Amino acid sequence: QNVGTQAAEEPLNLPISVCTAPGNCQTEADAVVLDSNWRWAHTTTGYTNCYTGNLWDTTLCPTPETCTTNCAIDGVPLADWSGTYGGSVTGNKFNLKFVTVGPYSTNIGARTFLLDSTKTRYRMFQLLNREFTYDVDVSSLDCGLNGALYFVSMDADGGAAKYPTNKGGAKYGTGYCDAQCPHDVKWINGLANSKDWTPIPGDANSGKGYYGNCCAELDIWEANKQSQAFTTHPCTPNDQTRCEGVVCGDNDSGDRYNGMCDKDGCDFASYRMNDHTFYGPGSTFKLDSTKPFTVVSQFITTDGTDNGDFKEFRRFYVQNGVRIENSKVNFPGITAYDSITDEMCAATKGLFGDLDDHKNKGGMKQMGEAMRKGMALVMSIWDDHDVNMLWLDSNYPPTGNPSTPGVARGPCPTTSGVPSEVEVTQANAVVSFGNIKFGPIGSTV
Repeated sequence: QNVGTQAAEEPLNLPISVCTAPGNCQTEADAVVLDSNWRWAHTTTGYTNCYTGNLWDTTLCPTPETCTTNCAIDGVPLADWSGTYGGSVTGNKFNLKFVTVGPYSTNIGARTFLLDSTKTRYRMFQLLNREFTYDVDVSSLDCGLNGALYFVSMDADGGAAKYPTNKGGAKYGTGYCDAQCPHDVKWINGLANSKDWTPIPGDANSGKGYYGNCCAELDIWEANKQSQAFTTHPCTPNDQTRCEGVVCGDNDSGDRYNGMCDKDGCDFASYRMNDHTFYGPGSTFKLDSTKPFTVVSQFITTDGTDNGDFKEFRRFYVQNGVRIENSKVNFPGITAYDSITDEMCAATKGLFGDLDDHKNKGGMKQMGEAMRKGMALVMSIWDDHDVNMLWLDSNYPPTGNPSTPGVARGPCPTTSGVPSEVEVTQANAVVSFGNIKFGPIGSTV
C-alpha cells in the first residue's frame, strides 16, 4: 500500500524491560502500532474510500494492481487511538477495548504489533533459550471473546524490502501473516488483496480475498476468564508466504491438513487436558481469572544454549506473589505432562484422535527455527465469526460428547460466542497486557 497524507501516524509508547537477572532489568522504549487492516483506505490524491464496510470500491479497484496504484492507507493519530480504536497505555500497561463506539462509526476488535525503539521496525524477539513474561487482566472477557498475545514470523519491516509497492512497512502495521493462512488480510505482498473479494456474512467490517498469508506462529496466550491455552504452530517454510489453492489449507475446501501450516497447532489448554479446577473466575480456582496475574513462558533448547533445537515450552504463573506451576495432563495411561514437547504432542493427539500435523511440519525443532530467526509480538482482542470461540472455551465439535477426551475445552455453553450477541453483551470488555519482561531463563520474576 501507498501511504496517505490525511493523518500523521503516531504509535502509542510502551516501555518493556529487558532483564539480566532476577530484579535487574533495563527499560526498552518501544511502541504499539495498529495493523493495516484497521486503517482507512482512500484515494491517493483525495478523500474517497477505496474500501467501505466490507467491500472494495469496484471502480477504483478493478484489479489489485490498479487498486494499489489508486489507493493509500492512512495514519492513526494519538486522539484516534482511544476515540476510534479503544487503545490506551498507562505506564507499562496496554489496554484494548473490544468495542469502541466512535464519533461516526463503531470499531470491533483490534490487532496491534510491538515496534522497536526507532518506531521504524517491529521489535523482533529471538526467543530460544529465553523467558518471556507479562501481566494480564482478562476478568472482563467472557465466553466468545479472546484477548490474545502471540508471536508470528512477520518480516521486521513489514515486507517493505521485498515488496516495492509497500510504502508503509512496519510503521503502518503492514505484513501480517499467521498459521491460519488468513484470506481476510487486506494487503499482502504490498498489494491490495481485492481479487475475488467476498464479504463475510454477518460481519459488516470484513471479507476474504483470493490470497492468504501464511507464517509460523507461537501462541503464548489465547484466553478469556473461562479458558486459556498456549500453542505452537510450525509451518514449512516458517517465513511469510502468500498462498493460494491447497497451500493455504483452507477450511472451506477440506484442506485444513493439506496446506503449508499446522492449523490446529500443538496446544496445552489446562481444561482440555482435563483439569477443570485450575483456571477460572473465582478465588477457589488455583489461578483466579477475576484478578490480574503474571504469565511466564520459558523456551528450553536441547543443549541449554541459543544454538540448540527448541525442545520444550514451559509455563508457570504468579498471582499476588504466589508462584503457581502449570496444570498437568490428566487421563488414564497418559503421562502427566505440564509443558509442550514433541512427545506430549504425539500422546495427547493420539488420545484425542487428532491428526499430528505439528509433527508433519517438523515439530518443536521447526517451530524453534522460527524463533531463532526472530518473531514479532502481536496483541489483539477479537470474537470469532467462523466457530464462535467454541474451540477455546466450550465443546468442539459442539455435538461431541464432552466425556470424550479432547472435546471439552471449557464450561461455556455451545450456544455461546455468536458475534452479534457478544458484540452487545460484552461491548465494554477490555484486555490489559503490561509490565512485559524478556531475558534469560530465571531472570524475569
